[PDB]
Amino acid sequence: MIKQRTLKNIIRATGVGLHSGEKVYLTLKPAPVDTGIVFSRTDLDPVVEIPARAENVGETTMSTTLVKGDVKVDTVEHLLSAMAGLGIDNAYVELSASEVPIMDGSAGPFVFLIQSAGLQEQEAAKKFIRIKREVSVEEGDKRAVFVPFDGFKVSFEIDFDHPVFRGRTQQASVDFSSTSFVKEVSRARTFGFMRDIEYLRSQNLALGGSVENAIVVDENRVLNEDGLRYEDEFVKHKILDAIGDLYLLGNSLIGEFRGFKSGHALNNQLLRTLIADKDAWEVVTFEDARTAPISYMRP
Ligand SMILES: C[C@@](O)(C(F)F)[C@H](NC(=O)c1ccc(C#CC#CC2CC2)cc1)C(=O)NO
Ligand SMILES: [Zn+2]
Repeated sequence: MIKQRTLKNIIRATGVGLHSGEKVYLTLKPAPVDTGIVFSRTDLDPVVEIPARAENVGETTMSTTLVKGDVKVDTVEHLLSAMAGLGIDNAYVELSASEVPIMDGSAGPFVFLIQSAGLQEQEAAKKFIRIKREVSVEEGDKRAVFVPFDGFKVSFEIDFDHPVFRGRTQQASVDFSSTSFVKEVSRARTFGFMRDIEYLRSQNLALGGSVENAIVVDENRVLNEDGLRYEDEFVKHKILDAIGDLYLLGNSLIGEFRGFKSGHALNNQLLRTLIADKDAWEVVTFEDARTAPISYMRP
């Protein structure tokens, strides 16, 4: 039996918002069975809770944002990617400000803090969304597609005409029957281009960004003096983002995702189209883990 998982102990962390530049205190807490991931703005009275679900996604221009009325929770995809890769079904995410801390720009710090606290399996079947039919959305030259697949794999292809990508292709495929999310995906940092940052800051965006929490690229080079963690770190973060955006479905996926220059906006459009086309998916459990198409590491 593949059981639901929550946190064994609370996780506490402080950081800065990538776009707001605000200092934020973060607390992850255990949650009962079938709670899902629920964000909670504890700086407000009364506290405002936003379930990390596709129906609550607001603006998506920079990062994935959850909204409830006039209240927002910004930049959720990196923490949600850590949630998905670790198999965490239920948790409360308390924040003292509107944006999740960026940490080092990747999901690595979140993954380490969670695994240091430990996970707790719960006495209930883990629910999966199994893709039954192909579902694709396009807009312009961008495309995102779900494909039936007995497992979970993610492929992505970006097409930048930038010298930092000169040499090789900008494509990567990850199949978690062999790829380690922790070792090969979680540490890929977000990236920004120096030409955009001065404009972004003019619009009160990317205010917390620096070489401490992002790969900074000029017209030719990565400016971080210590370089990259992966040779293909850029596309690996696109895969990291997709895994986090996909977890807004509320359950782990049994299927294949393929992204072609897709972003947070098209990712959410794919989820909304999938959810609406109930012929294309179903909820499944596995009463015997030994016959499941996926497996999780020990809690
Ligand atoms: C990677 C992706 O482009 C992805 F969408 F492709 C997207 N990155 C961003 O938005 C983004 C990342 C970093 C900065 C920055 C800074 C700085 C600085 C100091 C030196 C002046 C700005 C924007 C993402 O990860 N969204 O979730
Ligand atoms: Zn990102």
